[PDB]
Amino acid sequence: MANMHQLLTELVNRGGSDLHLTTNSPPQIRIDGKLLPLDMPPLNAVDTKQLCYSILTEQQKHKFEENNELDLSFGIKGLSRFRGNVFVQRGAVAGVFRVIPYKILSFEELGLPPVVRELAEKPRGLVLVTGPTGSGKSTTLAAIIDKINTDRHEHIVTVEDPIEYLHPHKSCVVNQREVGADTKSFKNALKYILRQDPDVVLVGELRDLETIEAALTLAETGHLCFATLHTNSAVQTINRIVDVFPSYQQPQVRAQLSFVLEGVLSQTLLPKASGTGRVLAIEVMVPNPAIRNLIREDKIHQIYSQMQVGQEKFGMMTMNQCLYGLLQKRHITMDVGMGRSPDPDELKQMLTS
Amino acid sequence: ANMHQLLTELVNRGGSDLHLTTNSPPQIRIDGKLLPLDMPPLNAVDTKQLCYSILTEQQKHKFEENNELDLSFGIKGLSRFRGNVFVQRGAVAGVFRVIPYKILSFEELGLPPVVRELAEKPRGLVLVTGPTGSGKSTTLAAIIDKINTDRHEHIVTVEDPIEYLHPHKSCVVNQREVGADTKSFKNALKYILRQDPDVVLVGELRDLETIEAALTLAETGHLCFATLHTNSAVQTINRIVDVFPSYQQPQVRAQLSFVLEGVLSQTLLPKASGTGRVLAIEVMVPNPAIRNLIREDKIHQIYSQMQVGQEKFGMMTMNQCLYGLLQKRHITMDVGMGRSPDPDELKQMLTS
Amino acid sequence: ANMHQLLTELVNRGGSDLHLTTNSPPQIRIDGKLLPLDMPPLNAVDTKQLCYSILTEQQKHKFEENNELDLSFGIKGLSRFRGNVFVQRGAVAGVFRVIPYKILSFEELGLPPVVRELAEKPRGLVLVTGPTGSGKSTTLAAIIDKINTDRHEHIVTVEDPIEYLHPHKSCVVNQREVGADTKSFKNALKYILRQDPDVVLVGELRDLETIEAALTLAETGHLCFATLHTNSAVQTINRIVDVFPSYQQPQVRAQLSFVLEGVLSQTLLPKASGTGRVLAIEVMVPNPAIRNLIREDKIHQIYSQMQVGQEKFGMMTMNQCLYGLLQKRHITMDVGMGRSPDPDELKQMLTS
Amino acid sequence: MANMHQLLTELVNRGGSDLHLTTNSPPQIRIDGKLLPLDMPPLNAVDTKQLCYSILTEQQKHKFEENNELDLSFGIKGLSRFRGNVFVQRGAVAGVFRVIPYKILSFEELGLPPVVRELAEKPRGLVLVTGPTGSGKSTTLAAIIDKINTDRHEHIVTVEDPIEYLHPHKSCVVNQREVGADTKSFKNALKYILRQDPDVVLVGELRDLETIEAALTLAETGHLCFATLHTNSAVQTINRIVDVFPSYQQPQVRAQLSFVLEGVLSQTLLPKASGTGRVLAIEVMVPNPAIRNLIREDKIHQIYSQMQVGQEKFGMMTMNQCLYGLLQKRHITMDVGMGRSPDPDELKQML
Amino acid sequence: ANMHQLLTELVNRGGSDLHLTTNSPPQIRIDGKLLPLDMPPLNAVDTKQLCYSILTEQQKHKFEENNELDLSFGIKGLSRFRGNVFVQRGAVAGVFRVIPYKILSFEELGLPPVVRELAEKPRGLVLVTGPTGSGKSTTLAAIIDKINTDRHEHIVTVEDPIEYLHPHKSCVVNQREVGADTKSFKNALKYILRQDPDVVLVGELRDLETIEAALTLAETGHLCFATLHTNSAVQTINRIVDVFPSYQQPQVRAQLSFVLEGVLSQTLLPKASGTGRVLAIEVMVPNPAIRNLIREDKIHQIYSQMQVGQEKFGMMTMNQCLYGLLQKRHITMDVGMGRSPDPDELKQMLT
Ligand SMILES: Nc1ncnc2c1ncn2[C@@H]1O[C@H](COP(=O)(O)OP(=O)(O)NP(=O)(O)O)[C@@H](O)[C@H]1O
Ligand SMILES: Nc1ncnc2c1ncn2[C@@H]1O[C@H](COP(=O)(O)OP(=O)(O)NP(=O)(O)O)[C@@H](O)[C@H]1O
Ligand SMILES: Nc1ncnc2c1ncn2[C@@H]1O[C@H](COP(=O)(O)OP(=O)(O)NP(=O)(O)O)[C@@H](O)[C@H]1O
Ligand SMILES: Nc1ncnc2c1ncn2[C@@H]1O[C@H](COP(=O)(O)OP(=O)(O)O)[C@@H](O)[C@H]1O
Ligand SMILES: Nc1ncnc2c1ncn2[C@@H]1O[C@H](COP(=O)(O)OP(=O)(O)O)[C@@H](O)[C@H]1O
Ligand SMILES: [Mg+2]
Ligand SMILES: [Mg+2]
Ligand SMILES: [Mg+2]
Repeated sequence: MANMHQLLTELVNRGGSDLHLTTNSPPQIRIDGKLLPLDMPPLNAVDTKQLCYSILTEQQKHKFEENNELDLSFGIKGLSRFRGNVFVQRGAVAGVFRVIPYKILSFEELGLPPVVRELAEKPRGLVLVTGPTGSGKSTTLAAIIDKINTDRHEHIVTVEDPIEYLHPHKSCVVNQREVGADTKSFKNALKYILRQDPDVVLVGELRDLETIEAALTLAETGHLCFATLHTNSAVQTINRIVDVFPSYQQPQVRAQLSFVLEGVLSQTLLPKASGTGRVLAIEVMVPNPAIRNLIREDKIHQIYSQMQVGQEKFGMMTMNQCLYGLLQKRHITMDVGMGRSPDPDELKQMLTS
Repeated sequence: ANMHQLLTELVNRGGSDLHLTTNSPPQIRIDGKLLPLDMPPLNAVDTKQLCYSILTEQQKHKFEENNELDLSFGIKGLSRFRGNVFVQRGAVAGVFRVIPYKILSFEELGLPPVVRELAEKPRGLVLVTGPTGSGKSTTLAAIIDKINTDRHEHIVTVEDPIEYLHPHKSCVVNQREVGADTKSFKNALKYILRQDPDVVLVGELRDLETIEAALTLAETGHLCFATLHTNSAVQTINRIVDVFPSYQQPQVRAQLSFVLEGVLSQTLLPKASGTGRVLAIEVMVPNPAIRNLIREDKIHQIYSQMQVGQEKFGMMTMNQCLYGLLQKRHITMDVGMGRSPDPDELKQMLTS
Repeated sequence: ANMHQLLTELVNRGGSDLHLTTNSPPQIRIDGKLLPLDMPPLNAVDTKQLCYSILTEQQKHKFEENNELDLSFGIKGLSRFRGNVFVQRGAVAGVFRVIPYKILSFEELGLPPVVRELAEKPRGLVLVTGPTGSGKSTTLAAIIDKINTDRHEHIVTVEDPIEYLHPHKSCVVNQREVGADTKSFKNALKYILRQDPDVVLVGELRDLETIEAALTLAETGHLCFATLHTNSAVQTINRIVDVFPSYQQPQVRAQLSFVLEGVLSQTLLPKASGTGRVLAIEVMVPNPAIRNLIREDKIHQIYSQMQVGQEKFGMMTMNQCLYGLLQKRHITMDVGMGRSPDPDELKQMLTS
Repeated sequence: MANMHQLLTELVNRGGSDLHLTTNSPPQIRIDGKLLPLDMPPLNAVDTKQLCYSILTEQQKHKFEENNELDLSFGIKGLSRFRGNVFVQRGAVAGVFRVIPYKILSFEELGLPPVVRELAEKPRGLVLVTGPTGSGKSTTLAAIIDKINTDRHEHIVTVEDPIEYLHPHKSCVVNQREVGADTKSFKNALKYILRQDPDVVLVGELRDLETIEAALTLAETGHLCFATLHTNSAVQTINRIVDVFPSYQQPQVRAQLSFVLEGVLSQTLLPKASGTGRVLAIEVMVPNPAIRNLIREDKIHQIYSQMQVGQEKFGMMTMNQCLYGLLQKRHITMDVGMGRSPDPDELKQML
Repeated sequence: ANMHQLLTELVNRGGSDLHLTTNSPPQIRIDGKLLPLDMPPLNAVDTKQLCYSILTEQQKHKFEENNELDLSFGIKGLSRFRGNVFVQRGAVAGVFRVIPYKILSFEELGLPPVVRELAEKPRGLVLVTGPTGSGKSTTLAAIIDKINTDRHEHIVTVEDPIEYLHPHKSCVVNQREVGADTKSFKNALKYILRQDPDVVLVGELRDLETIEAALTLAETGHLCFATLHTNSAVQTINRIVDVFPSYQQPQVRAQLSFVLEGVLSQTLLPKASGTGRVLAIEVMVPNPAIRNLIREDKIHQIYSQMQVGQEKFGMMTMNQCLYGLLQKRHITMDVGMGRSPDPDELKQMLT
């Protein structure tokens, strides 16, 4: 099965995020979100079965044959880490493999503004990095955590399902817990995380009420907490967070957020104007006293207006302001910027200004 | 095989359904009316062997476990079929429906242009609802054929059973049949997020767990397709919200207000010509006002927004659709009035 | 075997039910009233051996597991039977109901011509209601036999248990028994729409889910038959609407106003001769006015429309039927007045 | 083993309802509701244990020793039936035994008015006999069922927990199912009762919503259904029945009750002025069209006013009218009549 | 044989509580303050053997199962005691209270006459509430002693553990201790209705099941006593209703409106004399208006009815009781104002 080795090598070499193997199609690779077939014959059921089975242990093979489903992770030394999923479709084996890179890119390499660098220096509070799946959230978080590891002498604990970016010890002590192996669940890790003397905590996705309450507790007890959401803007993120709670407990949730919130980042990856790379578009909200009052008063919407005027002082930036800058530097096309702008008339006005 | 010849005769005679049951010969529905084939009447041995001849072992044990079975299967070079096997008077019986190999286009199916714009949506939840056999699977197959044609993305479907097949075009299309490819809807949804999908078809919203999985998919940056047996957009939204406990409904309403991108409610009416059947469809496309009504739990008043969203968003109430079908003489006046949820409004449209 | 002779005596004497229990001789219900047979009283050994003699081993173990058992069985050349076996005072007891092989005609049953016109309806909901043993299943079997004779369509029945048998005539007739052919009414209704039916018998309207299934069937182009234990058309309509939550009653009323094609409410009265029984039936056939009253929630006033739909539509109130039965001397004056829902109206009709 | 026989014989002979055996007290017998100690020495733990164990099987003995609780029923031939409960208190055995008589008294012997006799002739519907525990409800129901058994050629089925009064076949076929032995539960008996070709059904206590739905279904499908409640008046009974259902389903419950209700009896037993007998006080509501309308319109309370004026036409009688009659005949004392009257001002006005 | 001497010394010096724990000698609370006995400090062997010396084997295994145990026990010829055994720093510890053989009377306890009229009620639910050690069991024991004295009825109590003992007077009194006589509150309530009771004490309303059982008992013609840790009648009613799911609260409110006969809310205050304690008690006796407020879910406004029901029904808010105790110089001004739930109302009444 030296074909799996060559297929995964091409996946790495061409900068693909995911490799897809299924019957009646050639192997296909996702690059910056878009699928490309490899110049190979289409696979049959024999091909897909032999190829997917070639990277499994006997226990994992029997587990797949017992369930027609299998999640796993594996490494190719000197090449990359991978997340694998094996399943069955149309009576035949299919497989998907996701890249977990060895190298974390820097802030400047990722296109992140200096305000993110100042956020990596925050001593305590809740910082949220949000966006849709595969919008660069884990990569940005890994860059911030790598900066903390480099600059501070503190204890960083991450809880991940699964562990993606690895952070070997630099000046910090870094402990990384994988759900389903190192710890039973997010709930159990968060149940014991406060007794483990942390300073900085990564909690992963805000998957349930319990994890949300844990993040509010972390931000209230003197820690810097990182979490993700799949929301697309700062205002949408705050409303989503508040509205998951029963109406009687939303006052407390709003007060907690008004006290502890230190930053909201909402990312999305857009195709570059060149047609091959992708560029990060990011909305940055850094709370000032006015925004904290709007949070306490339940006037969430008006926060967007504060972001429109917080450019010079705090490095704040609405999504439309970022799309404007990406458009003037010719990094994205006009169609992509307009097609994704949350308010096209504002972007038009900025383009006329 | 005998089954091969029976299904070949079904195809050759332009029949819509083949019926196999004891003490009758095989019968075929032609133009709505049953006709017996010139064959001896079947006994229980005949019906059981014939129906079992097109089942897998897993499907056989499922039928023997439940005395019910829905399934689909193909005869290469001939056609696909949807089968239902059941038990009556202590003996096996079966019904078999034709599923053509060639999928019709949006314009051939009578679907308005807003459905074509829905096939281009990048993320969100799109619901196609209506009673059983109201064209829901056919509309979704047309939409999925459009995504497959136009996008370079990963489409995964979970079906019980797989009906329309979507061979790879520009997309990678994976189709999982419950009871063979995957253990259940729950298991497929348990692993679907780890499979790098972009567009997902989840089938019928059969339980609370599946609804929560679909909300998670639609919230995490994917375009999710699902079906319900509701008859209108408002009825669909109320049905979706009301299945949850009262304390968790606020979040469900917030999720729907955020992720909803379209609601289609279909029904099939006999055409005025006598040969076709025509799709009547209610289309709701959420605007900021509708999303607010959803958050405020003012669901009913959404129908009023649909009454005025014709020019701006391509929206259309069921009565507006029956009216358009009536002015073009596609349906009779009796069918349009007999099916209109508000006959006085349609009357007013005729006075206008 | 003794049981063969007991059931033969039950058939020969025109009894409806045979009762077997300890410390009493076998007893037969004739025209509603019990009669002991000229035999010694049974003991626990007698009742247990007799009831067990007509059970399979699986059924015996089920009875011993639950102290309850429903079943149906046939005696070739004699009759079908519905059996119930239970336990009382620590001993076995059993009841057995006659299911005749021959279905009587409309004219033999005393059913008016409007019922014959109802057997020709292409789609909709037709309800046959009344108390237990009021002739509902027999009327439904006559209607279904008429459809089987006249149409080339697919009839599916769901029964607990199967009572009247309908061998294929011009139709394909499939009959599913709950607890053997299908797990439940809910499961049969879950798959019945995927079985290409034209006419459906669903049995008793036992819960809301079955009601929604019947409304869906009647709205999707099918003719649906069901029973209720209500005693009048108005009482039936109110009962159907009032089982739903207040917020969904508007929809239920609109559905009923669209799909309802007939309501029959039966009761069996002793004949004046003392030997036969005569059917008294209230017939409601919806006209546009009644459909409007249904949509406007003015249900009671429907009785007034039935009072005047005699000449035009063949409609008939229960009191009008008792009046006709009284003038033809089919029933006594005491029975007609004693059963009339409004004795002053019947008096006025008698003075007219 | 020969002490229990004498104690139960004494229980029967003195007309007591229950015998109580517990440590540091002599045996005590409930007569007309009040406990009387027998002229015997007080029992110790050895006495109570041996005496209670004397009427148990080995299976029942080990079941009691496994759980410190035991319910059972048993018969003494030629004497009576009994319901027994054995339990443990203060580390010692205790026991209670309730009488189940072989003989059913007549309507006239029980003090029941003729309207009850006309209720035993009702061909269909729901008839409710209510009152507190031990207020004569099972005895009245047994008398009515014995009347149906005597007069009709129909099928009577009873579901009981446990079976109390026994109805041997007369002109009817009578089947009696005991919960826990003959049938698994009220739910199972009602799951199969409609397939057992009944005409008259006794369902016992209205334990839950499911049993209520079963009784309404039985009443609306052409059967005469008997049930009990522990309410104290017709109005209170109707309100309790309606109020147990969710608000959205109460319209249907009120419509069903308005259609099927044929009678409500609310009983209580009062000490006779003589000091030795007890007398039945009974409230009788028989629905007329006006009352059925009040039921449909949710105007339940005003039904009491109809009962005040339905005396001559239907044999109706409020509780206060019954107490007034009992007081005029000096069957009860003034203190008992006033102390149990639901409206003392009305009774004062009538007097 | 050391425990006997330690409890004897506890009794002789008039101490209220005995405390035994490791690394300290035995300590006795005298006039509220701890005094160590002139004995060597206990080790873990000492404390475990001493505490285990007054436990049954069942109670020992329950303690080893839970590291907690509440119980009561007697020393013949001496006294009863309430014990709590627990674990601290890996070692056994124990606390022991005196339970006197003589039950005080209503007048000796400071209970108003309405409580005496409550001891005569024929049926219903009577609640005596307040925090732990507010006199609830003592008040209940006084009421039960009054019923035992005055009635010829059957009293059954279920207790965890049994506190006051009620020897038979004119009633038959059976007392079941959870964990010895009966498996659980649930099992006792499973069989209590088959034991022919008239008056029942059910202990703490520990869960929803016990609440439903108490409501069934109260509606089936029995007088039911129970406790809660609420501090007022309004708070008690709201606490009882709000435990149930929203859909069942209508039925619970209807049941309470029908069966409730009294709500008693107690607390013990230091006497102005410095040596006695005085009972402060809020008394709610339902009238038709209060029952309507219960049915209509207007619970709060019930307090206003208590404010005006003093002359007619013997009703009394907590503030009115504190006002009376202050006028009689039974309590100090600081104690009354400090414990009053509404100091502004008490100030207006006083001044
Ligand atoms: N600023 C960026 N510029 C270019 N590529 C990026 C950037 N950030 C992330 N990526 C790349 O694009 C892919 C995004 O993957 P990832 O960062 O893990 O998204 P994600 O939000 O964590 N998805 P998920 O955890 O499943 O919800 C990765 O393969 C990165 O290599
Ligand atoms: N019009 C009629 N005239 C005379 N006899 C009839 C008539 N209709 C039915 N019967 C007879 O009277 C009996 C009625 O039984 P059936 O028709 O099954 O009532 P049912 O409503 O179906 N009872 P159930 O299913 O238990 O609710 C049958 O034995 C028939 O033979
Ligand atoms: N009208 C009556 N007059 C005098 N005594 C009566 C009368 N009715 C019943 N009794 C007697 O008083 C006792 C009442 O017992 P019973 O009739 O079983 O009450 P109950 O309502 O059925 N109790 P329960 O089943 O536990 O809720 C019986 O022992 C009867 O003998
Ligand atoms: N717009 C349409 N116009 C005419 N016929 C249609 C249309 N859509 C579907 N059909 C056909 O009517 C039947 C509906 O079947 P189907 O779409 O599978 O219903 P279901 O919603 O239960 O999946 C099929 O035969 C289908 O080919
Ligand atoms: N009215 C009262 N007046 C004075 N002392 C009382 C009064 N009631 C109880 N006590 C005493 O205070 C303590 C209360 O104990 P107890 O009644 O058992 O509290 P609980 O409510 O937790 O069961 C006991 O020592 C008791 O003797
Ligand atoms: Mg990630
Ligand atoms: Mg029938
Ligand atoms: Mg009874």
